[PDB]
Amino acid sequence: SEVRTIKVFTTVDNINLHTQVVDMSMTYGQQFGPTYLDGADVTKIKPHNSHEGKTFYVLPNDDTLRVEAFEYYHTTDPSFLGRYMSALNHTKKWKYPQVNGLTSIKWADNNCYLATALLTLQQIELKFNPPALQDAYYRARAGEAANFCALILAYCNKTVGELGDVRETMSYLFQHANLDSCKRVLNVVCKTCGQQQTTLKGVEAVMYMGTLSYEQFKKGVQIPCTCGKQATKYLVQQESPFVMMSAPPAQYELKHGTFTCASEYTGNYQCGHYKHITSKETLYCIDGALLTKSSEYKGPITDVFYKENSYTTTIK
Ligand SMILES: Cc1ccc(NC2CNC2)cc1C(=O)N[C@H](C)c1cccc(-c2ccc(CN[C@@H]3CCOC3)s2)c1
Ligand SMILES: [Zn+2]
Repeated sequence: SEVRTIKVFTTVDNINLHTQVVDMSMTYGQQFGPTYLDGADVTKIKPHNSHEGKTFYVLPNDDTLRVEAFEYYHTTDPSFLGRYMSALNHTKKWKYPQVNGLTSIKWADNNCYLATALLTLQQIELKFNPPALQDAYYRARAGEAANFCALILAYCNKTVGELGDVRETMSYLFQHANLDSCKRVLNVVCKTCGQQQTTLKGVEAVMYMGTLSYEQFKKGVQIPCTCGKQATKYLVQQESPFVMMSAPPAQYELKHGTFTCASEYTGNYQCGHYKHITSKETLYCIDGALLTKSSEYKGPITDVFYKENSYTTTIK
């Protein structure tokens, strides 16, 4: 039969595009392997006339693409791009509305934990290592968080419609960002066993699991010592742009101006709902596209963020 072809662009980073000639008789999958147009899988679909000019994503099948893919995503997981494209198909459909001057996500596909995380990332200082995140992030701040959310699902290995832990999610994001300059100095004191001082750098220097109160952490928190007689851990020094204090959800009261933002989780383990509370002129509770405003907030808080620069204890 007659041979008909169009020119298109393949890519892995939608930054470097390589001109290709495709045969309409054959499916895209036969010609380039797995292929995706805006997350849409066209691997088993024959080319149309409309497809001409358009940019398709493909798996790296040569050293050039593998090098290009690694530079953009700081990863070599063969499934990665398929998952990022799979998530993207769904994420584009979501509506991201600007709520209180910050981009958020109207609820769908259990996206409540992402919206919450996304609002958090707009309020704190974070330089992502991989250009893929840097780039999607910049656009996410502008009001187009589709790719940023898609990349987050691909990076966090989550499937659309599956709920996720906001702390676990942010832990992954920090692991892929520049926190090398972050430093923490915790002193532990036992009446029996003495004082032991430890230094934490990187993610371990901004996240903490067991209290929501930054001030409590500074005053000191009781922890079980090796001996079996309880000992007190307290914060001696903190160099970081923020800190994340996390604990199992409990009834907490947030006062205006004493924090940056918290994550409220209501419901049972792994099947709850997430709401975002921010401190500005007054307290702001952001639930999807819904916004509530109040002077005082009492709810089951599980994560609190606090902007910080340099802090040193006045203890001893
Ligand atoms: C949503 C989700 C997805 C995946 C995972 N898995 C990964 C963590 N490592 C693997 C966890 C999560 C989770 O539920 N994240 C909340 C903050 C949380 C964290 C810790 C404990 C609890 C609760 C225990 C009992 C409860 C009943 N409800 C309370 C009782 C008082 O107020 C509300 S919640 C919840
Ligand atoms: Zn001890």
